[PDB]
Amino acid sequence: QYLLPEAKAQDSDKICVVIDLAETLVHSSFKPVNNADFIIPVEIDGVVHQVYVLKRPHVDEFLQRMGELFECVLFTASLAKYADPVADLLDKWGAFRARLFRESCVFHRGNYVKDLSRLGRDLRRVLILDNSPASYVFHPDNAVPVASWFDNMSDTELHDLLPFFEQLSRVDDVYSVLR
Ligand SMILES: [Mg+2]
Repeated sequence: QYLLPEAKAQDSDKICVVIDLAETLVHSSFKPVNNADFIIPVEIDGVVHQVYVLKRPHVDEFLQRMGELFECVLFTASLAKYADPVADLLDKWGAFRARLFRESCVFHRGNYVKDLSRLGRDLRRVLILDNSPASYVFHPDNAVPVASWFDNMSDTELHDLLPFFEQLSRVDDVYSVLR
C-alpha cells in the first residue's frame, strides 16, 4: 500500500512536491511570541499548551503558486495534532492535496526520513522541499534545499525559489535539472 492514493485527474500530469512544515514554511514554539500569526491549543498528556506559530515571509504567495504548479503534499515529521491545525490555517487555497505526518516517515539512524519511494509517484516527477537534508537522505537528487527559518523577517528564500520551481513544473524529468 503506497502512502498516496491514485492522483486525481487534475493532478496526475503534474510533478508531485513533498513540502515540509516546521522551519520550512513556518516556525512553531511553546515559548510565548508577541504578534504570532497563529496560536494553536495543543493537548499533551491531558494538559493544554499554547503553541505559537510564525509564518515565513512570502509563504502565502509561495503556497498559492505551488498549489497550481504541482500536486502538493504536506509531509511532516511531526504529529498530526501539531501539523493539521497549522495547515488548516495556512492553506487558504487547497494547495495541499494530501497530508502525511510522523507515522509515514522512516526512522533511520536517529533521523525522520521522508522516503519518496513509498509515495506511489514516478520519481522523475517528484520533488522534496525540506530544510533538513536528513529527511531526503534516500533521494538527494529529488531535493530543493531551503535554509531553516525561525523568525528572520528579512528572509526572501521562498520568494527567490519560485522562479526555480516555475522552471521545474514544466520539465519531464526532474533529474535532468537536479542530476
Ligand atoms: Mg523542517
